[PDB]
Amino acid sequence: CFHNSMSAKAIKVAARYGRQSDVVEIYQSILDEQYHVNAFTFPRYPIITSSDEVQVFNWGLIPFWVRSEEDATEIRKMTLNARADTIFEKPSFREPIMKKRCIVPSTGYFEWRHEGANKIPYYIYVKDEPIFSMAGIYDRWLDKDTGEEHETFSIITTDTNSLTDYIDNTKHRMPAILTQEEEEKWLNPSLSKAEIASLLKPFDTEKMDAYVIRNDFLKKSPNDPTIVQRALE
Repeated sequence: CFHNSMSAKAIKVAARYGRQSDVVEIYQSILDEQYHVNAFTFPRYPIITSSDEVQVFNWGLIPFWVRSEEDATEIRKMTLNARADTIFEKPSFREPIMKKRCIVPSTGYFEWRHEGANKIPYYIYVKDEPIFSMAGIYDRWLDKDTGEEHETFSIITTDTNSLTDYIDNTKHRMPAILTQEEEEKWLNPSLSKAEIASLLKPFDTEKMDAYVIRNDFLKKSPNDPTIVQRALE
């Protein structure tokens, strides 16, 4: 949800979706092997769109209608995720889900289970799917006062399943994961409201897995492979 993982090379992400790597290759130094992608830094990230070229957008959706950059700063913090159940209604997301859907690639993500004052970190991934796809939306915003054009995205969330419900026992949210067979369909401009909604559901718990990692992962450089090392036993 707010802590993602992208342990693969950028060009490998392009290959995984059968798309061109020209753009992602340019920014490989900042995109390659990011074992921990912190949403709160509003980072650049590989994004799959209907385009033949993998795109690079910033995490934290800034709606096209925002009038001031000062406001864009605050709104950005509230749009790192987008709830599936009201996505067709909210002003920040109602136009992008119909016109600007995208895939947010991932190699897994982090969540903490609470119990007492203890925060236990988990690494959650999809079985036998090195790189899986999370449903997302993006938007473009022109800063009136800066002239700067921004392209940003949000990850869509859904209700939990057996596994994610035990791990995320305080918010009960999990990203909307798309199966491989729904990837290109999700990106079809012809999808109707019902069809889009139908693709946003909790993933099959049996296809996922997770394990407890180390609390100190948060203190490591984003490209440190040991970020996913299991708890020191």
